[PDB]
Amino acid sequence: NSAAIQEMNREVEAAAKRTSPVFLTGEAGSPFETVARYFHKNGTPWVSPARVEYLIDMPMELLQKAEGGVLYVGDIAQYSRNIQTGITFIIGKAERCRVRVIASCSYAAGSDSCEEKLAGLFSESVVRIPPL
Amino acid sequence: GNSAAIQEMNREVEAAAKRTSPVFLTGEAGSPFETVARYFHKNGTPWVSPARVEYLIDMPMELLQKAEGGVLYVGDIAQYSRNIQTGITFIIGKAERCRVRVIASCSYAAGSDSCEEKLAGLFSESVVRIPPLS
Repeated sequence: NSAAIQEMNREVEAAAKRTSPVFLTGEAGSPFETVARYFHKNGTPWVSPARVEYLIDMPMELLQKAEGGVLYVGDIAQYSRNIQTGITFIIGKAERCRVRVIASCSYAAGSDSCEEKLAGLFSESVVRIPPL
Repeated sequence: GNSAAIQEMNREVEAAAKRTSPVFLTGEAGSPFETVARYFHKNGTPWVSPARVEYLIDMPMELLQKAEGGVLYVGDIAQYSRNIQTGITFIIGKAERCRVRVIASCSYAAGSDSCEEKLAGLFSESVVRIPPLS
């Protein structure tokens, strides 16, 4: 309903149009799962690992379970660099397996560097050239 | 050369040097985009740049072939049409398997004044920000 919710809903419409990962960001305690679910289509898989270690131990099993659906990897704010690297492996295979990868990243209220974690999962690099 | 804003810029360059995915350079009109893009060039590998912008939609495989093991520098996208931008996306999606690294720039009017819509269109994910509730 809000004006902030309006803009957000614009970001989810732009996202709806693609097959690449969606990254949800917001304050600790945000409704991450309900927004992630806006990308779920009825009668397709919605897979979320029962345990975090599954992201590195059984990435292929999760991609298979999730075929034509979504692999929701959860909130990365407290994931180790290892799991983060696991997610990158899953990201680079998901298209082929026809899985859409969704991740969240929560941060402390008061906008407290999810950005370092997200930049590592993003599939490109940005370098900003200052004025001379 | 030297300053504190550069120092950071060079942080962004080093983090980028560590990867095979695209690199996107952003900065004001008249930035040395090409000299910075060239920091990712390794000696003896191809440095390929389309002589014509339309080559990006007309002959994407030819450019990827020329650039194998090197870089395809696609140029400054600030005034590229939606079509060309979609051409770059097609090229981005094949570059890895062809062992080509894609580099793009986007320039904006001085000041620091929607490069962001072009770039986010060539970015290989989407970000949705959930505002505070309660």
